[PDB]
Formats: sequence, C-alpha cells, structure tokens
Amino acid sequence: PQNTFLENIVRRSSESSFLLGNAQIVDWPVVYSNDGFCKLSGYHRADVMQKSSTCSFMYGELTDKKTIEKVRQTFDNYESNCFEVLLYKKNRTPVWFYMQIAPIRNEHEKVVLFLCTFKDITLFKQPIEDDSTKGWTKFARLTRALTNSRSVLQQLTPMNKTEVVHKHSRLAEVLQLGSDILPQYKQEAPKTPPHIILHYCAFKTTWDWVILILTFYTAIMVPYNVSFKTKQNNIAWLVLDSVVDVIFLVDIVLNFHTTFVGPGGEVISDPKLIRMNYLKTWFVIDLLSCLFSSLKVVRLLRLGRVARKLDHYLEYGAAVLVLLVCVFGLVAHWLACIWYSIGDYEVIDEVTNTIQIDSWLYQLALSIGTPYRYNIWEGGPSKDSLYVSSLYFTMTSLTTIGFGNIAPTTDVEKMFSVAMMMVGSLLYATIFGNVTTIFQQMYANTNRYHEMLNNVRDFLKLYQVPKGLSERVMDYIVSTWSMSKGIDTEKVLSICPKDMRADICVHLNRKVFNEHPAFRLASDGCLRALAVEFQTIHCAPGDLIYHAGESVDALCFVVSGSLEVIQDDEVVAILGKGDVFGDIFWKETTLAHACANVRALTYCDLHIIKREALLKVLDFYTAFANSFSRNLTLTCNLRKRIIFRKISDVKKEEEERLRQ
Amino acid sequence: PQNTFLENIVRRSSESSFLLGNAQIVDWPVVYSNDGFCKLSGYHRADVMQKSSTCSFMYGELTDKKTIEKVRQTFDNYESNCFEVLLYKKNRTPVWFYMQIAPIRNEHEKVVLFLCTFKDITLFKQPIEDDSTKGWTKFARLTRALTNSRSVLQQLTPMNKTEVVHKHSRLAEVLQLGSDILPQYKQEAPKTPPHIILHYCAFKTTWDWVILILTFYTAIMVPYNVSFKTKQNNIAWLVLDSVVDVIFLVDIVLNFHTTFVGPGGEVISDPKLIRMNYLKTWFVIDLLSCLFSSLKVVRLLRLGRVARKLDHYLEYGAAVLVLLVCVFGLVAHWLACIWYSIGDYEVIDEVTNTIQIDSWLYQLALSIGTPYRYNIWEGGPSKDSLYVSSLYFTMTSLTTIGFGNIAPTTDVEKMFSVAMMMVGSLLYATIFGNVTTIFQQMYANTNRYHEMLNNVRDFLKLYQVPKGLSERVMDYIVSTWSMSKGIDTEKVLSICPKDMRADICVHLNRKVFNEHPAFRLASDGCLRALAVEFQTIHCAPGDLIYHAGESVDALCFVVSGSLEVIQDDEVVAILGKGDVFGDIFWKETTLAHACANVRALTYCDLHIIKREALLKVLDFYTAFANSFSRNLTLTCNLRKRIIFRKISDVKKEEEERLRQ
Repeated sequence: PQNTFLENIVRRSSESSFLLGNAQIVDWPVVYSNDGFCKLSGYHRADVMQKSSTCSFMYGELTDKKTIEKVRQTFDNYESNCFEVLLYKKNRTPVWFYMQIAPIRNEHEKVVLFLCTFKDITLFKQPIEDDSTKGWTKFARLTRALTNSRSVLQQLTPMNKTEVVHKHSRLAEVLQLGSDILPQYKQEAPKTPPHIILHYCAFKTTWDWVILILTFYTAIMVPYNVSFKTKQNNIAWLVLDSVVDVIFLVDIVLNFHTTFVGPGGEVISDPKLIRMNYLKTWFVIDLLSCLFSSLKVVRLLRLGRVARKLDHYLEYGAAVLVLLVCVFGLVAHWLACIWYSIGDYEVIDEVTNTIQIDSWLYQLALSIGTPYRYNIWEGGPSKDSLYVSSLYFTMTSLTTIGFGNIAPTTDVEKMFSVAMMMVGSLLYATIFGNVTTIFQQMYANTNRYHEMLNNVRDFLKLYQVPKGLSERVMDYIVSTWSMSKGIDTEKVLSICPKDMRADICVHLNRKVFNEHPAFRLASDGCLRALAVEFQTIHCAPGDLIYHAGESVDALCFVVSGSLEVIQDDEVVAILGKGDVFGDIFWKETTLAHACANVRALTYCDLHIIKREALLKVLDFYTAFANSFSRNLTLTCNLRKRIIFRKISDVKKEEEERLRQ
Repeated sequence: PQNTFLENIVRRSSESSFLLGNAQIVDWPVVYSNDGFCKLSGYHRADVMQKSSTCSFMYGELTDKKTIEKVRQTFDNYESNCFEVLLYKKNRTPVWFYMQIAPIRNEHEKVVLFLCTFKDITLFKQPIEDDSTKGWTKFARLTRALTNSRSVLQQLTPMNKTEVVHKHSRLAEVLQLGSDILPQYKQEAPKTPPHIILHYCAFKTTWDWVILILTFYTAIMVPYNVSFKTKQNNIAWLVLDSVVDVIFLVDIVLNFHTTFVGPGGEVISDPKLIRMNYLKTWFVIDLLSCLFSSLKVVRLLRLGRVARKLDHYLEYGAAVLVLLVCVFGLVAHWLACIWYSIGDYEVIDEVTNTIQIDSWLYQLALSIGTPYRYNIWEGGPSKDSLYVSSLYFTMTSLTTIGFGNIAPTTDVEKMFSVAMMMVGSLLYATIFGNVTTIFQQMYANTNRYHEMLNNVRDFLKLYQVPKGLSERVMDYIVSTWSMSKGIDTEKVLSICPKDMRADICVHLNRKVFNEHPAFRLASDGCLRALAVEFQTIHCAPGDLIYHAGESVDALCFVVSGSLEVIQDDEVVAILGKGDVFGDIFWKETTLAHACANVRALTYCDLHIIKREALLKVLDFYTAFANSFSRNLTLTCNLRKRIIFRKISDVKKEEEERLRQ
C-alpha cells in the first residue's frame, strides 16, 4: 500500500524522466530521471534534474523558437508529441527531442498524476554544434557524441541499415510503456499477478485444514488395512480412497498457484520462482506419496504436509493441548497394529499346525471364552475384539500403567516390548507440553503464595508500626493490582518506535485533549509534543498531593473526581470537572511554595506534567501560547491566598467586643 | 470515605449553587454552581462564582434596598426565605429571587456545614429592565430572557395556565431536596442502599462456604444414588435432600440482594443493575439445576456456583493443595460409578439368563468367595464391597499404578478403559500444582547449592588471598542474609507513590527523629523533606568508615552502638547514644578532610545523608535553620583537631631532661 513508484520499477521499467506532479503552486519540477541518468546525461538534484521541468537552465545554446517552445509548451497538455525541444546533454549540442507521451489522470480524483515518460534522444536527427570542426567531429562522430537513450536498447548507429527499428523505438514506444509502469497512487494490490492464490487467502487456509483432516484420516486408516488384512471387497471404502488420492493430486497441482513466502520481506509472487522453489524443496516426497503391501504402506509419507506447514496453526488457540493427544493416539494405533501383526505371526504355529500355547492370541481367546477350532485353523476372537484388545494393550504400555492380563509371553514379543517401553518412556517425557498450561495454573498458585509471603514478611520486618499504615499499604497494593493486572504501561511503551509510542501517549489521555475546552486548535503537532508528557495518576482518598510538604513543580488537571484544598484548617476549594490547580507559568516565570494542605476525597484521576517539560513546548510553540494561554479558566491557583470569611467568629468577636 | 459532595451528586442532584462553608476567616465564598451554571448564568472561577457569595459584583444595576439586603442578609442565618435579592444574569436585568433553603449543621461538631441550596429564578415575578423598549422585549419576551432555572424542569411560560405548578417548584422545593443530596462530611457508608448485602460482609462469605459444602455433598452423593440404584425408601436421606434443595432456592433468591462488583471501580449497589446482571449472566443454569433418572442427574450443574466464585477463596492459605486432591477424589468417584454401571450391565447376561464368565463382577464374586445363585439371579457381593472395589479399581487406574487383580476382560470394558487411561494421563499431568510447593522447597535447595558454588568459585578465582579476607566476606554475606532474608528495601520502595514512599522512608527511621532531642518542631514538612534521605547502614566491627582514606561528605549520627575515632594511633572519641561526628555545614560552607582513622567497635547502626541533599533542604527550610542549628549538640566534630595529653611521655620526657 503506497504511492507505487519504485517497488517494481527498478526491475522492468526503462529510461525515462519520471515526474511527481502532485498539486503544486509555485515553479514546477521534473525530479528524478530513471534508468540511465545517474551522472552522464543531466545535472544533479536541487537543479533542473530535481526542479524546473520547463526546458531551461539545460540551455547552454542559442535562443531559437524551434528550440524553446517544442516540448516546454505541450508538457501539461499531454496529447501526443514528437517535438524537438532543447535540453543540454553531454555532447554539448542544441539537443533535439523525439518522444511519445502516455497520459493518465489520478487516484485522488483531482487531475493530479500523469505518467510523464520521456526518451531524450539527441543524435538521431540533427546535431549542428560547431565547437570544433576538425572533419569527423559532428558528421561521422555522430555515433560517439551521446551516451544516453542510444545506450538503452539499440546501441548502434541510428541509421545502420535498420532505420525503421531505430526510429520506431525512440519516436513511439507507448506500446512497450503505459501498463508496464506501476500505474498511479492507487494503493496497489499486494503483488498479485493473475491466477495466483495468496497464501493468506480465505481459500488457502480452508484447503490446508481439509488436507490436514485427510492426512489424519489416511494415517489412521492405512496401517489398520495393512495389518488386519481385512478383505478389500467393499463399496464405500472402495471409492473413498480414490477420492482422497485425487484430492491430494489436486493439491499437488494447486501448489504451483500459491504465493511463496519471501526471505524476511513480504510475499514473492513470481510465476517462475514459486515453481522451482517448490520443485526443489518438497516435490519428490509428494510425488512418491501420491502414486501390493509396499505400495499401500509407503503412503504414510503424506505427513510431510502436516510437518511442513505446522507454524500456521500451532497457536490458533489452545491447539498444542490437542496436538499432543493426537500424536499420542496415532502412535498408540501404530504400535497396536504392529503388536497384532506379531501376535498373528506367532500363532499359525510357525509351519505345521499346532497352536502355540504361549502367544497372547491364544490367551486372549481362552480368557474371552471363544476357543480355536480346527476344520483349516478357523474361528476365534472377532475382528473388532482383536483390534480393541491390541489398542488396550498398547495404551497400557504407553501410559506406563500396566495391568498384566494381556502381557508378552513368547520370545519375539519380549524383544518388541523392550523397544516399545523405551519409546514409550521418551514419548511420556515429551507429553509435558500440557504441564505448560498446568504450569501457568500452578505458577498463579506460586505468585499468590509469593504475595502472601511478601505481605507477612514486610509486616514483621517493619518492627511493627501502627496497623493503619499496613492497612493503607495492603489496600494500595490490591488496588494497583486491580487496574493493572499483569501487563504494565512502561514495558509496553519501551518496545515502540518514537512516533508510535507518541501515538500511544497521545491517544491514552484523550480526556483533557478531547474533553477540556482548551485543546482544540492543535491537530497533531502541539499535542504530540505535549501528550507524551502528561502522566495520569490514580489518586486515593485522604492523600496529600501538593500539601505544605513539597514545592510546586507541576500543573495538574482533574478529569474524574474531586480534590480538596485546605487553607490552614479551613476550606474553599473542592474541585469539579476540568478544574485546574497549581501556579501558572506561561506569563509568570515565578514560583510558588507550600501554602496548603490539599487532601483527596474520592478515587480521583489527575493529569500531571513536570515543570521542565511544559515551558519548553510552549516556548517552541509560541504561536500556540495564544490558544492555550487565554482559553484556560483558572479554577483555583495555588499562587494567590484565597479570601473567605467566618460566619461563626465575626458574630462572636463582635459579641466579645460589647462585653470588654 | 470522603467529604461526600460529588460521588453521587452528578446523577440525581438538580440546579443549585453548592457552597463549601468549612471554617473561613476573611471574605466568604460560594464556589461552584451545579447543574446548569457552566457558562450561561454566571461568571467564572476566581470570581463571584468561586468567591464572594455576598450578593455583589453580580450587580450591574441600581442600588435599591429591595435589591441589596434580601438574601445577602439571611444567608448565614438559614431559617426560611423567599426574598428577592439582585444577582445579575444573562438577561441583563435587576434579577429577583425565589428559593427555599434547607438547613443542616456539621459532622465535626463545630457548626461548619450547611446544605446551601439555591434556585435562582428571574422571569417569574418581575423583570423591569429598560435597555430596549421595542414593544415585546420585556413584556412578552418574558419567556426568552433567561435560560437557567426555567430550563431545568419546567421550560414553559411561568403562568402558562399552570401557575401553581411553576410557582410551587421555584418557591419551595425542599420536598425534592434535603436527603436527595449527599448529606455532610460524614464519612459515607460504602454505597449501601437499604436491604442490600455487601459482597464482603461476614454473612456472604459464610453463605458461600455453606453452599460450597453442600455442592461437594451433592456432587459426591448424586452419582452414587444414580448408579448403585439403592432403594429410595428411607427417612434421613429422604428429607435431607429437600432441605438442600430449599437452601439452594434461598440462595437463588438471595442472589438478588447482593452487591455486584464494578468494572474496575468499587461496589455497584444499584437495586436495578444487579438484577439484570445476574439474570443475564447466571440465572438460567441455576434455574435448571434447582428444579426420573434425568431429573436427578441434571442436578450436577450446581458446580457453577463453585466455578464462578473460585477467585475469592483460592488463596485463603494453602488451599490449592486441597483443591487438587478434592477434584482427584471427585473424578475418581465419578469414574467408579460409571465402571460399576458398566459391570452391572454386562452381567444380567444380555437377555436370557447365563452368567458371563468374563465381566469383572463374576471375577470379583469368585475371588471374594461369595458366588452367584439362581432362585431370579440374586445373591452376590454386598453393596459396600461393590462400591469399594469400584473405587479401588478407579484409583489404580488414575494414579497410574495398576495391580491387575481387577482388570477389564470383556469388550465394552476395554473401550471404556482406553478413554479412562487418556483422561487419567491428562489429569495426572494436571496434578502438579502440588509440585509447585515442592518446587518452592526444591528451589530453596537449588539456592543453597548456588550460594555454595558462589563461595567456592569466588575463593578459587581470587587466585587465593589471605584467608582473613575470605572469612570477612563470608561473615558479611551471611550477616546481610540474616536481617534481609529475601525481601529487600529497594524494590519494595520503587513500587510506591512518591508520597507513600516518603511515608515509608519517614517511618523507617524513627530513632533520631523521635528519639534524638533535635527533631521536635517539624510536623510533616521538614522531616519528610529530610527523612527520604537518611540511609541507615548496619556497621561492622573493625571497619574504617571515614578514615584517612576518603573525603568527608556526610553528616552521621549513632543510634545503636559505638564508634571509635583514632587520632594518629591514639584515641579520644568513643561515641555513645545520639552522638554526632562529621563537619558541620549549616554555618560553615567549609570543608574538612582525612584527619582520622575511625574504627568500628560493635555491630553499630548509623544514619548517613549525602552533603548535596542536606544543604538544599535547610536552605529551603531556612526557618528550620533555627531549631536544627542550635539544638544539635556536637559530640566530636571531625573538623577541629582534638587535644589530649600523654601521662606516660611527659613524665618520661621530664625524666630524660634531667639526665641530659
């Protein structure tokens, strides 16, 4: 999202003299000249290569009407031109121009922007300068005088038996320009060529979720079909697998239409880079996966889809807590399938026919009740019972519980069971991503116990003091807890830029700036020079803020609550809404001191600025010493001693005068 | 707890001219004018809308006795009045007054406060000003001249065929005032309307504990009655459940008489807000809970009471350690009930009648000894044995121990047992809120081992030095441990307000301020300007504090212990109680230097202030340069060289003079 003049202009654009043209009034520039104007064709900035696109000061020649009003007139008119204006170049000649302007209008709907494409040729038609006439200096040196537009595409002689090509690329090249330059101040689409899907579109995320679901389906269902050797003849499961496979094929195809993430920048949507990137990084595995026992068991490599893109959805919420139990279930299922395979291999009696009284299948058949019969060895536990028993055994082993009604008995089973035990140990160690959330809970427990210890030890080490003080401390600590629960206001603002931290400080206050009728005529410059300095205090009842105990060093305002100002054990000031106390500093440069015992009534909020950071801003913004030095209504200055008369002493002092 | 003039005055009060009246002597104010006096009825602050309630300076008219001493006399008398004094308003007229004052006395028992309610009407009786007499400017413009009291309640013409209503609301409105304004400086009750229970009353906490106990009762006892299908015909358990239900109904009713917690502020005790709050948030669940198998099993939703208010009592002490074992017991009981239900469903033989030789009930009956008999299938393990066996099995599974004498054998039991294993894994992971307290213990272990490593590695990296130095270091480290165990004095004081941190600093010292006879005539302004700067050091024997190795930059006092002052290997100064050393700075502005080798005798405590922070305070408190510059008794200044005579050299030097 930008004014779109250089994000993709440094790569495909060509020689030009790109202007800005963005409302103007005064003189009128050309600014930077692109793709071949570093230091060999024109002047530098702060000059006619930064300003003054009116053909002038690139002059160094004679005043001809043929050289003055050719392009200098039809610049802000933009229809079509080939006129030859004079703009001095390296060859020191009365340069004469061919071009093909291309018009465009604006984005802000104000007739602001124009494409402003130049070509700036000299040699092609006539150089007629006569600084030195030593034969071939201007007649046959025609091919050596200028190195600019000629050195862009066609570096040979302008005629060179190819006059048409040379004079049809510098007279009219709008065919290769126009849409080839990034159009206007239109906030550009985030680098999206046609028929490419952005990797943060609402479509791609749904596609990823669908492929994840199908990956879990295949990981769950393939080993079960491999081990239990169920008869394949069916209807529903016969066609669903083909649908799943074709979905993965569609995913492989569609992976060439998605944006590739850049190395630290933003999206890279090059139609060529994406293809080689994918082919190099992850095409072989998906090719093998989505193509007999080996053929149907190699399909497990589809888990690369989950492994590769795991970062997108690891923390959509409380998802790791589900991921761990999911991998637990999958490893349990795989080990159960292997266990049933071993059990089925052990029985069948290792050739001949004599039931092994050892392998756990015989024991399961004996315990359930259904025995083995010989017809040729048919009849036994049903398929569902076999699978659930295998899963139950693997669950007993992996959770490190162990029951023993189903347990290894033969030799091979014992070689398997030790490896299964070690893998289960490692995995049960791995499970503790959940005791992280449990650790947040138990850490809250420790923090509460810590605050309890803090309170008790503080109270004891105090050598004991009047309990009112401890009560005040406890109330203040719990209060400061319950408007600032966990996250502070300081560390948050120290990880910010200077300007965005100023933004945070300016929209934090918003209650004297946008509510008090003094901050009106300041858009963003005075306020952000001040709003970074108002600190908001949450007052507490009974507090002495600027009592006869300190020196006045801060203007204060009230936004929520009321402040009490004692004047030697007697009162006139209880403040209301938007009421100021404290000495004025904008026309005084004079100091006041401790002449009050100001108390606090409610749970108030004050806005306080130190003296040092207030005078500086108003000094710099001296023009704002008019709107913030006459619109402040002084409620009660702590500078002049207020005046206020007893109704219960004058009566009695006049009474005491008649008796004496 | 406040002077109670605006906490609930901005919402229900009406137009008035609220005064302060809080002892006075000098001139006598009116201060702020409420509910309709922003900028359209009177002047601004620092004026007769901040001071001078004597009717004056709001004058702009002629001196009539009818306009001078109507309300200006009967202001500090407060009996009853309708007199028409002159107070200039927007309409530029000799304003004439109707009011009804309401009297009140004080809170401090000194005849201080008065309610001071005004009405300030102009138009009603007679405006007789003649600035412009163009027909209807004062005769029919009567309804447009003033926008103040008329724009409060009755905005129409004073007569408007409703003279009684208009002239009975601005002549006497004490019926709608008085108790409708927050009364006096009486420290107000914490916003308690009648017949509402505060959520921190000693009653509500007991109610919460009782409902928690009954919730645990019902959660324990309902599933047992659901599963074991015990005969309901009884006496004690027949009526107790009804009592429990009526207690929950009483709780539902009483939940509309409790204070609702505010969004970050303090209690909200609005009789209307509480009702809708509760009804929206948690009424439906409690309605369903406290209304056949479904009817008696839906009662478990009473756990919302425990879940909702869990924050109040999570850390009354070591309570999480009990909460975890409680939830462990409850989940064990629920799973045991489900297990017994499955076991009882399996036997009964799934229609027909032939005992299943698989389900664990048959195995339990065989192992205990009591078999099953057919009469129709009656006789077996007793109810208590059945329940305890189910609980034992669920405990074996949940603690991941596993024994195997009672183990799943059938099919359904194995489908249940795997889900039970996974849930047990998650819950046993969750249990570690206890290894938090164990973590405090084991963290103490690590900290001790850390200090051991610290000591050893320091000693070795020292490249070895005389062992006395290491002994001093070790003693100092353990000493600084054993008066500052864990909690410091710095981080505690950096989370404090400026004033409350000053409070902590002022009552930390208390041993020269309240014990030395120099800090007497300073209430809270001088001391808190100094007490923030005395830092207390705990001295160590043998230490050289201000020896001939540094420059004197701090006054010091002794509070506990004694200091030794060497004068070139000979002594006169060993200090006692409240004894000062160091050069004086209040009448010198002169510097001293290293002229001693002052040692340390006991484990002493000194109070030290840097030079920079002592001269400033006494300069500002120049009037206190009289009570703290003549009441300090100089024990031994490190400024003048002390004088003290050998008794073992003069004798011997006179001896050596007779032999030479």
